[PDB]
Amino acid sequence: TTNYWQDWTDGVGTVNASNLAGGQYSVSWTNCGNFVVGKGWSTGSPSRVVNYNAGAFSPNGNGYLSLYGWTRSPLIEYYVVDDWGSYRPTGTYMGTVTSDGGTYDIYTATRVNAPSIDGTQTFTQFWSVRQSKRSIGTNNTITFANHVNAWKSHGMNLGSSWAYQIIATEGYQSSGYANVTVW
Repeated sequence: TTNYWQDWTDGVGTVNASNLAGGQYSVSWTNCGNFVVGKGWSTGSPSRVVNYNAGAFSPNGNGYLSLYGWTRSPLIEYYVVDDWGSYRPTGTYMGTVTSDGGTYDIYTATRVNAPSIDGTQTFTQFWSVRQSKRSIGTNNTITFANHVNAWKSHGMNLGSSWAYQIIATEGYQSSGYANVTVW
């Protein structure tokens, strides 16, 4: 089961997040800045099989629902995006990976002197973004090892030092409503 609860916001606008029982959380937001809220594990693993059921995911504007986490050395922010609102995230195309019923475009991107888990840093993002939005309200699996191994094939090697790893609701200058259970 999950061991970790993440409730990060940049403080802009209103973001209310609830650490519910077990692997369940909710978040409502109105005119946010940036936030990342979710449940998962304080130490990520490249072979974790993650399951979730989003009882609701209704961004009004830009929001993502993703497997999400960080590694250090090097500093990498990574995503497996299953759902999004008005904006599909993209970067530099590297290939695709097919896993758990979805086909995902793989992207890289550099973030230069940008906010990170260590303040202002230059770091890299590894993205798997589903080509279509996954169904909401269903029990959904993310077999993360498939993404890790697809990324490796394109030289997107994750750092050796693992930080947290969560199914995350992320908003950018938007409003919305999400309720998600993770296991």
